Amino acid sequence: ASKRALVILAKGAEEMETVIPVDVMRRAGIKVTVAGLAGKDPVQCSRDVVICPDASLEDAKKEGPYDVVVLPGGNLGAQNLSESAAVKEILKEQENRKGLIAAICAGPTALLAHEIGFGSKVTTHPLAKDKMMNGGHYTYSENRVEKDGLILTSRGPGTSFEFALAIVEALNGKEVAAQVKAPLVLK
Amino acid sequence: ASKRALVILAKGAEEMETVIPVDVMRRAGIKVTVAGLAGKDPVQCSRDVVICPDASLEDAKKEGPYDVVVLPGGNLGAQNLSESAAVKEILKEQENRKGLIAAICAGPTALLAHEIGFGSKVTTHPLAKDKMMNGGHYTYSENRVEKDGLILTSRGPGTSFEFALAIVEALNGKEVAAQVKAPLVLK
Ligand SMILES: *[C@@]1(=O)C(=O)N([C][C]C2=[C][C]=[C][C]=[C]2)C2=[C][C]=C(F)[C]=C21
Ligand SMILES: *[C@@]1(=O)C(=O)N([C][C]C2=[C][C]=[C][C]=[C]2)C2=[C][C]=C(F)[C]=C21
Ligand SMILES: [Cl-]
Ligand SMILES: [Cl-]
Repeated sequence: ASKRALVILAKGAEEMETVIPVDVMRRAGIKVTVAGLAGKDPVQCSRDVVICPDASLEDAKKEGPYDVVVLPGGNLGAQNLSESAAVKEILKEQENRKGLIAAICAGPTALLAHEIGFGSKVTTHPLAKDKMMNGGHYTYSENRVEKDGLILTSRGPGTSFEFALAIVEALNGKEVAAQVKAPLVLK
Repeated sequence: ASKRALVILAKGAEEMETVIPVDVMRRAGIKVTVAGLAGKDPVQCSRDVVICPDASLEDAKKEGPYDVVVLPGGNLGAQNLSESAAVKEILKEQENRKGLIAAICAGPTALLAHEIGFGSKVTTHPLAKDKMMNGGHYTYSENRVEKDGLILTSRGPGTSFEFALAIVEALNGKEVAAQVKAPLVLK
């Protein structure tokens, strides 16, 4: 049976960090739900790209649980994720059930906000390090992608393909990740 | 004064190849118009990401001309661009006025369809080479980004950052491209 991904899309999300994982995961045969934090309406991303979510978060939650919950970055998107009681509940449920959580750029700071995966080795965007490390709840890494058990983190738009393919490898295996990678013309 | 970019968005466009250049160009302070080929309505991309264009092509044309016209790939998106009389007219005008034209993945095959930039060195996605080379109107390159004067081409999702930054360098210079690049966490 196919694996399922929930991508939580908030105003101010980094659109590259949203679209790259959604696209790459669909290439891998993952069933991806782009879920709007604020409802069903189109979402204005950080660089003004407007994306129409597949569903509201409220609705997508009802079709859970998911094999991965994906948190894009963007400072303002991550703040919105960080402030959301609905995200808190989703992430706590996912952690509790030992499901994967993946977050990129400023996205990992939402893990801090919601007290998720304390003790993990994580990375973030370099500019988000101090926020992530407030209280020393995680151990910091400069790896482009960091995976510490069920906590998978990455750094920025330029690591989005690696992040996405790490998600694919985690859910569908190395061979599928390699197959999906080759047509992308990655360096 | 700020440079201006027209990104032509058709059904079946590769969403990564659309969003990466739009975002990176906006980071560079370029005024970018995402123009829907079919009108003002949301566009269903190749991997089902739905993007709301800033304007119809019809409307965006009226605010021309642009310092660059950008053609994303995706096989079906490129076919739609290739079949469009409106795109033909836009590209001929751009070529005639010696403005930049940039196309990625299968996007360059629209240049062939509309008889644009014959004689140029070009690249495409590897799977789009034979289509592009039908009649030997161009010279083929395996460079990740190829720029032959005002014809700028690239290969796939994995070359989208390089493609975008090449556009930025062409319009705004090497120093701006370097400044925009550094926060992206590119390899
Ligand atoms: C990335 O998508 C993101 O989340 N970034 C924000 C990092 C940050 C900046 C200031 C304070 C806290 C966090 C970010 C920045 C730059 C970039 F290119 C991508 C991203
Ligand atoms: C890319 O975005 C694109 O346009 N691709 C289509 C290439 C092509 C395939 C078959 C026949 C003609 C052209 C393509 C393919 C794979 C990929 F990963 C990205 C793109
Ligand atoms: Cl940001
Ligand atoms: Cl395609």
